[PDB]
Amino acid sequence: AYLNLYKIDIPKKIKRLYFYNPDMEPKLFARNLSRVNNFKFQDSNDLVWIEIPDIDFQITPKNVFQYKVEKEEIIKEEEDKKLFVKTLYKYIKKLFLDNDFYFKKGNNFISNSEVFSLDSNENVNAHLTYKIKIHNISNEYYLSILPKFTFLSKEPALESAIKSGYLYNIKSGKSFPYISGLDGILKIDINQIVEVAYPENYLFNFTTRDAEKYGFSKEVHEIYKNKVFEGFKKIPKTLGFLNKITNLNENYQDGYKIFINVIYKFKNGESRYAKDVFKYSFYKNEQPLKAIFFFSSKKQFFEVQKSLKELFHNKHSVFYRAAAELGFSKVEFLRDSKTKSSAFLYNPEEFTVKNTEFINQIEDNVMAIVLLDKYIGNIDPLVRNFPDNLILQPILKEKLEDIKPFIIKSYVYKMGNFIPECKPFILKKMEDKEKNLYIGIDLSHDARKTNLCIAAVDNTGDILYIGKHKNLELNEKMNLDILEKEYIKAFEKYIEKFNVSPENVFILRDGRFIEDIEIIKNFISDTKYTLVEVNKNTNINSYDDLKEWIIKLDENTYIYYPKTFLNQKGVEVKILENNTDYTIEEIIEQIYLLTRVAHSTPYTNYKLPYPLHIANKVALTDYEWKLYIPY
RNA sequence: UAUACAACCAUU
Repeated sequence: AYLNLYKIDIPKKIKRLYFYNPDMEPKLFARNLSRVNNFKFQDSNDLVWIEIPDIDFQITPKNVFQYKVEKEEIIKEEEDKKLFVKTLYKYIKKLFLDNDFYFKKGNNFISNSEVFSLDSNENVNAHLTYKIKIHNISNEYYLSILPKFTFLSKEPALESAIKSGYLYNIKSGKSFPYISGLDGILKIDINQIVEVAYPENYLFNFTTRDAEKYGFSKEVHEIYKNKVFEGFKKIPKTLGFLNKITNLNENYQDGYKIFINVIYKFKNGESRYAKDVFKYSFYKNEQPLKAIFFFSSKKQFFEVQKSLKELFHNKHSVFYRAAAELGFSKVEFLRDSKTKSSAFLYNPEEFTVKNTEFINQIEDNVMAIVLLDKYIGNIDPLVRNFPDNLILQPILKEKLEDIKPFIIKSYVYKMGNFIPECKPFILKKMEDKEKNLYIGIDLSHDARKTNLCIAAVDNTGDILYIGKHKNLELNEKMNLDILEKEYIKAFEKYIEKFNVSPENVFILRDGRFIEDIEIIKNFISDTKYTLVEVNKNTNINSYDDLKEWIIKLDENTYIYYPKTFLNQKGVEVKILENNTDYTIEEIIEQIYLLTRVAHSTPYTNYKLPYPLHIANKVALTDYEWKLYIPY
């Protein structure tokens, strides 16, 4: 099996050269040197310097040697790994820019010779693109080269017949929302609006959704299907200038890829297909399904009354068969003795509900089937204002109008998922993993603020605890205090549920641990644990099919490619630390199984381990996540 | 929003 990894063959050392110019301020001297070399120079109070790989590097202009200073320094990769990686990244960027590639944020390099206008839309250019990342595998350095495509307007924004919602800047590589382009003045979003001085440096960037929106997604899909493999194969010639640091003809090639078999245990059978839950019923149910209805108006009710009758007045409809198949003891639509109805109104303008005696006295698990007239752009008010004793279960009016069985089946599955006394399934390989506490960590720093969210689950997918903190002051010491506090809370929840400490604690991190790792290491404890870095955005891929495969890079680094009906995307898993009695291989398998310990619906599966999936989702919104995460 | 899907993500 091929991987898009390429071995870097250069001296593992960085050279720092110095220059001095008396006629010019050091910052300006460094800026001009950076511009002409496509490589950033740094400045001091008097000296300007550059850190380069220990390779032949001809600086521009030629006569710059007249400013060269005697001072030189050599830093081994041993003494400073990050400096070597930073320097190599900047060196790769320079080579691409020197060959007239455009740079785009994320180390995406847009080719300007491998460009063709789309047959479907004359005003759109399809630029062959390569995204480049640096990997440290088995004490050696590698370079992942992912062929992809960038669709840009052929003409600058003001001179482009077609338009989009995002502008790509040719110089900076950053993208900004497109506010307006009228009367020769182009305005971008920075929430600051700014008129631009060179609007010619801005092109329209077309995403997968715009291509659908502007009617050329068919050609966009075709290009991606059997014209990206040519991108993998065009690497040696198109990227030949990279011969300086690697041999593009020596590809990365028995038992370093294992297929993980996930079997679901239902009540009356087992399967590899989550959708067989309707064949063999919830692993645990015997619970009543209780529900009431909320409509945005009397009119909306009458618009869907026929479907409402077909679904809920026929006690043998697909809705009732789904609930029976999933193992619900009964289906009950509660009715207010006053109004004698199970149907109520909500204000679609304010997303509010009038509190009543009947609604207020509702106890236990009761689903609120809330009919939405259309997809709501800001659903936070609906969640925020809804009565907290009801389980909010919104559904689009149009999907009740047409009644596709798999949708109604999925809807009933979600309801079961949101009843804590239910368990749709347990994983066959997770049945003996109750002793472990699986924790996901989403922590970002942006301003001078910090955003934190943690989520803990057990071997069955039950959510033990979720903690979230908004707008913390960016300070390593303060942030790690709160981290410890939330971690202790999740720990106590496990004990609270299992009356014993977890024997092992899995800490899965969204990205890499950049905090004081030793501080974390100590307070994580007398409990055995493992520290795991998860990268949902890994650049390592292949033209081969790796879906549902786990690939070993080195002793502590794996990549799994979860099942998906979209493009093949990888998830990197790195065991930073481990003092559990599990081997790395066993830990990696448990992390992969965590992607299946719960389902939103049986027809799709999660890509990230469930605790991390929760942590990302809860951190993303103030209230919307309550629609997806049963907590 | 039954799922899913959302722009990028070491110069001015």
